[PDB]
Amino acid sequence: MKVQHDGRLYSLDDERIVVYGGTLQYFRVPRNYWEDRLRKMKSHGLNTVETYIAWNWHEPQEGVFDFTGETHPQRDLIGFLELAQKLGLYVIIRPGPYICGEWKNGGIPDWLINSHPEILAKSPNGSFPRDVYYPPITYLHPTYLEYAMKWYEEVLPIIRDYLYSNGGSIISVTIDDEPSYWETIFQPFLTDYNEIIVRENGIWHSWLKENYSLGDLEERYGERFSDYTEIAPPKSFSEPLPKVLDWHHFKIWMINEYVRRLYEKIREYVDVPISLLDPYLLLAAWKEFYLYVTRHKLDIHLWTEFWYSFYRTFDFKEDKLGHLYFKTGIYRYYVSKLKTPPLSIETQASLANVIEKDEAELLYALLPALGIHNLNYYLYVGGENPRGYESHNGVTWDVYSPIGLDGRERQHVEPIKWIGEFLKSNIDFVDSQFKARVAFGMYEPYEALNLWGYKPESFEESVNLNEYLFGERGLLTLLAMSNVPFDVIDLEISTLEEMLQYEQIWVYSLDFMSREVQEKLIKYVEEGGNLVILPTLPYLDENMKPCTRLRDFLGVEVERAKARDNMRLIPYLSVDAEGIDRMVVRNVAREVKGGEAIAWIGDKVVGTIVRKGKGSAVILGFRLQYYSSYHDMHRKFVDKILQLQGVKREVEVSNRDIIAIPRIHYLVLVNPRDEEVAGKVKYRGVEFEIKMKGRGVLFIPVDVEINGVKLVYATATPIGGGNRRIKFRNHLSDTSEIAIRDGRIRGVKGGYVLQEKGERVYVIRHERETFEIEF
Amino acid sequence: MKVQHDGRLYSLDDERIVVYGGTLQYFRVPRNYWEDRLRKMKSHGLNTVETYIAWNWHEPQEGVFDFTGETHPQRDLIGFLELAQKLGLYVIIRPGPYICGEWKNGGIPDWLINSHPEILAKSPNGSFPRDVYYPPITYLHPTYLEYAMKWYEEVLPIIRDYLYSNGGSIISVTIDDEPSYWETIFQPFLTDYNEIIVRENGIWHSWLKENYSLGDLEERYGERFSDYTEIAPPKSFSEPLPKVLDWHHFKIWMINEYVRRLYEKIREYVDVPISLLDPYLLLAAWKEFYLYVTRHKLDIHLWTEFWYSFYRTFDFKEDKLGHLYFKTGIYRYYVSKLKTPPLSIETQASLANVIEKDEAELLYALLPALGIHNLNYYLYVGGENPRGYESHNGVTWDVYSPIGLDGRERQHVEPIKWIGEFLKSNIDFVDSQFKARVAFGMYEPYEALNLWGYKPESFEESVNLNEYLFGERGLLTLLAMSNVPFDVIDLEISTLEEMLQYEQIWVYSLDFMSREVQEKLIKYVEEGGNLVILPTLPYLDENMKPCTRLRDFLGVEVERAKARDNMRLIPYLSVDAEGIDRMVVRNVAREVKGGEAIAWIGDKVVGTIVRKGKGSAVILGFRLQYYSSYHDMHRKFVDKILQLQGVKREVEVSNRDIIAIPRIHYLVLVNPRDEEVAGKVKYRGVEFEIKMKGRGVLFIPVDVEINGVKLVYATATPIGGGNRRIKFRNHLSDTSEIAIRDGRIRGVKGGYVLQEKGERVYVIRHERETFEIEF
Repeated sequence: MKVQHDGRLYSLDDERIVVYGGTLQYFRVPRNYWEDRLRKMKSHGLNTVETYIAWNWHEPQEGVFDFTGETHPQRDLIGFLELAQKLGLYVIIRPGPYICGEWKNGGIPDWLINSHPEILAKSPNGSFPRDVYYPPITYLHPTYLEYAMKWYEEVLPIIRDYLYSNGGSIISVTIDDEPSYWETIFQPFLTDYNEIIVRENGIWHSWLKENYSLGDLEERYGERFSDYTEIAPPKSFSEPLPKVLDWHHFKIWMINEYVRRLYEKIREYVDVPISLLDPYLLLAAWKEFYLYVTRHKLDIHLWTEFWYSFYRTFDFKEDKLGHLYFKTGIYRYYVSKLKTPPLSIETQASLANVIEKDEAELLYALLPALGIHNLNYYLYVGGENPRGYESHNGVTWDVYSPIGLDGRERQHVEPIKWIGEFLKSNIDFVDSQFKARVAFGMYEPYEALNLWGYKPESFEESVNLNEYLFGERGLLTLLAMSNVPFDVIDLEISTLEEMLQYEQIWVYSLDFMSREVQEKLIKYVEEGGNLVILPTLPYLDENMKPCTRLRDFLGVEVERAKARDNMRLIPYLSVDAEGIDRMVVRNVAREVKGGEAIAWIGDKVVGTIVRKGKGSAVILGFRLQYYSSYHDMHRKFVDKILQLQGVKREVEVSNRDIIAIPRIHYLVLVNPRDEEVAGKVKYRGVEFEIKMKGRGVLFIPVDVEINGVKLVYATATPIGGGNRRIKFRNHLSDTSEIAIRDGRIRGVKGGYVLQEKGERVYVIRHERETFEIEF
Repeated sequence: MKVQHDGRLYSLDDERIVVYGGTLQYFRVPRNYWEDRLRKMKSHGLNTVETYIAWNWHEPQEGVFDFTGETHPQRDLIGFLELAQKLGLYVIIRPGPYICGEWKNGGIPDWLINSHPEILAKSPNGSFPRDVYYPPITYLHPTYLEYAMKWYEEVLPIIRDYLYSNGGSIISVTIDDEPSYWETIFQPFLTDYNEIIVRENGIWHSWLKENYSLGDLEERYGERFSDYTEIAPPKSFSEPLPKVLDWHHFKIWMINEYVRRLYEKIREYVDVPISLLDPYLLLAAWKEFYLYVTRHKLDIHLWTEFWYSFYRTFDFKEDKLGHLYFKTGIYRYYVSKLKTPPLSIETQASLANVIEKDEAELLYALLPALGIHNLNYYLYVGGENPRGYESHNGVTWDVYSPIGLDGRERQHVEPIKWIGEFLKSNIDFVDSQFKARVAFGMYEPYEALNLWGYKPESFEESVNLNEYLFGERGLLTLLAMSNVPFDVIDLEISTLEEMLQYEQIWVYSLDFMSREVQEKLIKYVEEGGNLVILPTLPYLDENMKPCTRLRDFLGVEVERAKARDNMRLIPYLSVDAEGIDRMVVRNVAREVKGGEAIAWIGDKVVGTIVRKGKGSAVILGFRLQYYSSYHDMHRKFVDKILQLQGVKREVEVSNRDIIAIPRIHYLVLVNPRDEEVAGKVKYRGVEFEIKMKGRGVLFIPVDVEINGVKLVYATATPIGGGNRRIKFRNHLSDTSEIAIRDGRIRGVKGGYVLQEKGERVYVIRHERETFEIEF
C-alpha cells in the first residue's frame, strides 16, 4: 500500500521495479478493443499503461460529468482503470488540465473558453484568432483556476480510489503537459499581455518587485524608474536584452506558479509520486524549475520525453546524438539534484510516417545507456478521435503506433521487447550511475537567444547554437561521435565542488557571461580542472556591462570578429595543428594570443593552451563542429585536445566509427550507421574484437557477477537465463566472443562453440539474434 | 569517329550506349592510384568517367601552364586522358571556367581576382569580403571574359586531340558548372551591382531596351520615366514586385549570355555534344533557358544532377519523392522539347556522412524509373585536396565515396552495380518514353517567390511552396505516394495542344496569374480537359492588375481569407467529403461557391467540381498535403478526385503502400519504406501477388519479348543472360513468381522451382539476390 523510490527506481511495497510502459488513451480507442490491446501490451513485457484524462471529454458541458460510459462508451474511465488492474498492469495517470496530445484545445472545454474569454491570453496586438490550436490561456487568471480546480475536484476522487496505495492500479499522477504557455513561450513577444498581467501592479509588476530592486532594474534596463509601475513588459527586440530575458524567466515563473497550484491540489488526494513532463518545452531553463521547487520544497518528480520526427519519416541517425547526449545530460543533472528517478514518459513510437526498427532502437537503447532506464512508449495503442474533438490529425490517431487500430504489431516492437528483457535482467546496470569525467557547461541565457533566433547587432558571435552546438554538425554531436560521452552542468547552479568532480569542462561562449560564472571558471582552472572554451571569450556580464574577469585571468587577448548571419557570406577556413592538416571550420576565426599556440589558419594563431595553478585552459577562436570524412580531422582534433590536457578515456578503440559509452561493468557499444564495422576495443583492463553488421546497440558485460557466473567479457547483450545460464542477444552478428574467470562452458542452446583462444575465452556461432550458454 | 544522338541515347559510330559513369577527379587523387581506381570503376560496370578541368590547378600563375604534370604529378591531364582510353572508359569533360566542386574559388585563379578586382560582383552595399567562398564575379565583364577565353584557348586544344571524333575518348564537354551567379541568384538583391552593369546605358539599361518599351515599365513599375536611364536596379522589396522579377530574369539572361559565349567558343574546337548542368540551380526558370536557347539556336544538351543531403547522413525516403517526381518531371519536359538525351551528370554518392544502400538505391533506381537512364555517380573516387586549393572540406575529399581513399569499396556500390546490369540488358525500357496521364502545371514566377521567401503584405496566399507543394508534406509528395506519377508542364511555355495530351492537370495557385495562362486553362477545360486548381483562384495578372478570367469563367466565387505566416497561428482544419472523414489541412480554408459541393468543413463548402464545355474543373480552397496514417484519408481524397473527373489509372494495387510507376512493358514497383509490404497488383491485363521485405525498387517485365521467351510477367529484375536465358535480381524476397505464354522452365541456376499454379506459372526459390532461369 505504498509507492516510494530511491534516486534510481520506484518501489511498490519495498519491491523495487523498472517502469516499462506504453500509452493507451482509452478515450481514443473503442471500448471493446481495450481488453485485447492491454493484453498485447502486456505480451511485449510492458508492466505499465499510461493514459491522459481529458477534462474536455469527461465534462463535455459545464456541470455534466460522465466517467462511466453513460453518454459515450469511450468515456468509461472507471471501466478502463478496473480492466488494467484486473489484467495486472500498473497505471500512470495524467489528469491535465492540459494534455496537449494532438486533441481539441489540448483538453480544455469549448464552453469555458466561449463563456469566459477574459482568461484567454493576448499578444501585444490583442487577442489570438479563434481558428488557432491550443487556444492560449492566462494561467494565473482566477476564473480559469476556479474551473481548473473544479475539474481536479471531480477527477482526483476517482484517482484516489484507484491509487496503488488504496488497493488499485495508479502509481503516479502527472501535472498538466509540457507546460510551455500553450506553446507560445518560444516567441518572446507573442504572449502574455492580458490586462491582469501588464496593468499597474499586475503580475509582472509584482514579479519585478520580488526579484529585483530599482537598482538592479536601473542597471539592467539602463534607465531610472520612480516605481516598478513605469516598467512596461517588452514588446520588441529594440528593448534591452536583459529585459527580454526577464520577460522570459517571468513567464517561466508564471508556469511554475500554475504548476504549484495543481501540485498542492493533487497533494490533497494523492499519496503517490507527483510528476511533471518537460517544463517549458526547454532544457537549460530547468535551472529555474529546480530553484523554484527547491525554494518552495515541492516533491515533484521531473519526467522527460524524446521526440525527433513529426509528419515526416522517423529520422534518428548519428545527426541527433549531440542533442540526445545533451538532453539526457541536463535531465540527469536536475533529476540527480532533486534525487528522484529518471523516466521518459513519452518515448516516441508514433507520429512519424514510418518508424524503422534500427533507427528506433538507436533511440530506445541509448536512453538506458544515457541513464534513463524507466521508459514509456507514446503512443503505443493506435486510435481514432471522436467527432468534434479533432485537432492536429483530424480523424486518425494511428500514425505508425507499435500496435495499430486493427491490432497489427509494427516493426518497432522488436526493439521495445528486447530492451525490456535487458532492463529486467540486469539490476546491476540500472543501479549504476552514469560516470562522465568530461562535462559540457551550459549557460542558460544562451538557450533563449538561440530559441528566439535574435542576435544583437553589436554582438560578435552568432546565436545559431542549433547549427554550431546542438545539431547535426554541432560540437556536442562531435563529442558524442568522438566517444566523449558527457555530463551537462548548469554553470549558474553548479558549485565549484561539483565542477571539480570533472577532469574536463567544455563551455561554448558568446559575448556575455556573468561575473559569478566567469569567477567560477577561473577557480576551476586554478584548482586543477581543465577547461575548453569556444569560439570566443566573453567580455560582458548578465546586464551587458563590461566584464573580462575570464579574459584577464587567462591573459588571453581574443580578436574581435563579427560572425556572419548571411549564409553565402559565411566563410570556410582550414585549421592546421600538430598532427592535423586542414580541418575545415565555418565562420570567422579569431586570432588568439598568450599561451602556447596549438591551432593555426596560415600564420594566424586561432587556438591556445594556458596553464595557471594545478590545471589548464584551451581557448579556440573558431566553431569546432562535426564533419565526417576518411581523414577524420575533427575527431582527431578532439583526441588532440584531450591529450594536451591529459584526460585519457576509459574506453580505447582501434576504429573511431565504434561508439562506446562506459557504464562501469557494462560497455554500451553503438554502431550508429547501417554499415559493417569492426575493430578492437580496450576497456576496464580487458580487450576484444567486435564486428557490428548493422545499426544498433549492445550492452556488453565486463568484470561482473551475473546469473552465478564470473565473466571477463561477453560480446553480446544479457537478456535473462537462470542459475549458471546466460541468455544472450546479438542481432548485429553471426558470432560472439565470451571470456570467463572461474567456470567452463557446459553447452550452448541456440548455436555452438566454434573456437577456443584459450585461458577460458570462446567464440560462439549463432544463426539467430538470441542464444543461451550453460556454465 | 562520330558522337550523335536520338532524343534517348548517345550513339558512338552508330552504336548506341547507356552512359553509366562515375566522377574521378584526377587532380584530387594520387596519380599512382589512378589505374587501380579506374580499373575498379570499370569492374562496377561503369563505361564512362567524368572529370573537371580546374583552370586554377593547371594555370598556377598567369601564363604558366601545366597539363603534363611537370610541377606536380596531379597536373597530368594528358596522362589521365590517355590512361582512361587505354583502360576502355569514355571520358566526359568539364573545363569550366567555374567548376564548383568544393574547390578553391571554384576553379578560378587567385591571381586573376587579386590582380583584377574590377571583375568582382558587387552588392547594393559594395564589395563582398575576401573571406567568402566562390568569390563572385561579374560574368560579362570583358576582363573576366578575356581571361576565361585565354583558359579555353589553352585547354580546348588538348580536348580537341582526345575527342572521340579524333580517335579519342571524350564523348562530351560541359559548360561551366551549375551557373547560378556564384550561388548568389538565390538572394534577390545580393547581386550584381557592378558598375559595368547599373551605369547609365549599363547592361541592365540595354536589357530593358531589348525586352521592353516604356509601356510596359510605365505600367509594370507604376511610374512615368523619361528614358530607360532613370530606372535603377531594385535594391529592396518595397520596389514593385514585377521589377524584382525583371531583375531576376535579367540575372538569368546574363548567365545565358555568359553561357552562349562559352558555347560559341567551344563550338570552334569541338563537334561532340555540348552539355550544360542545371542552369541557375533552379527548375521552373529553365523556361528562360529554353526560350533563350531556341531564340539563339544553340545545340546545347541540358543535363541534370540529384543531391539531397550535405554534411549530414544521407536521408532519402518517401519525403523526397515529391521533389524527385517534380525535378525529373520538369527535366523531362524541357529535355524532350530540345530533343536531347536525359542525363544525371552528378548523382549523389559522396558528401553525406553515411549513404545507406537501400536509400541510395531508392534514388539511383527511381531515376531510370522516372526517365533518366544515363547516369553519372558524383563523386566516385575518394581524394585529397592539394595544400593551397582547399575550400569547403579542407584536406579531405572522400566523404563516403563509393571507392574510398585506401581503395575500399563502400556499400552503395551494390546498387550502382545492378542498375548498370539492368539498363544495359534492357534497351526496350530505355527506349520507352514516360507516360503520365496526369500533370502538374508549374508557373515559373511562383518559383522565384518561394526561393526568396517574400510574400506581399497584400497577398492572401502563402509563398511556402517548399512546405505545401514540394516538401515532405508537399502536394507533389501526396500525388507520388498516391500512385499518380505525374508529368510537369510549364504553363507559360506550353501550347493548348500539349496540355490536352493530359486527362488531368494540377495547378498550385497564388494571387497572380497571367491573362495568357488564365486563358490557356479556361480553354483546356472547355475542350474536354480536367483541372484541379488549388488553394485559391487568382485575381491578378503578371503585372498585379485585376484579371479574374478563370474565376469568372468557372463562375466560382472563392473567399478572401489570408494565409498566416506565423507557425503558431496557423490553424488545423478537418475536411469532410463523400467517403473521406476528417482529412487534416493546415492554414486557412476558403469558402467556394458554384459547382456541386465535394468537400466540407462544418457547413462551409471548401471544394467543388464545375462542368463547363466538354470537360470539368475541381477547385479546392485548401492546401491538400501528404500526411501518412492508418486511416489514409489524404490519399483517399486523391482517389476520390480521380474518380470524380474519371481518370482510371494504368496500375491497380491491393496495398496502397506499394508504389507503382508504369513504363509500358515494365512495371516499376517501389517499396519506399523499410517495412514488410505485400499485395496483389493488376497491370497491363495481367495480375499477381508481390512481397517486398525492405526498401527498394524492382523493374518487372510484363507481357514482353525478352531474350527470346514470351513472359506474361516476372516478379524480379532482368539484369542480363544469354539466348532463351534470363538473369534475375530480387533482393526484396526469397521467392519470385514467373509466368510465360510460350515455353517451359528448363533449369534454375541460383535456386529451384518450388511450384506451379497452372497454365505455365512457376514460383522460384532463390537464397541470394541474383539467379538465372533457362527456357
